[PDB]
Amino acid sequence: GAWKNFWSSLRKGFYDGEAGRAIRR
Repeated sequence: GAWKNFWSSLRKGFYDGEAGRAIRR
């Protein structure tokens, strides 16, 4: 058991703004 926390650990960075900033939309 760990992949679960690893999954959310990823979005943790996208929530900062990369979710859109990196999209250059």
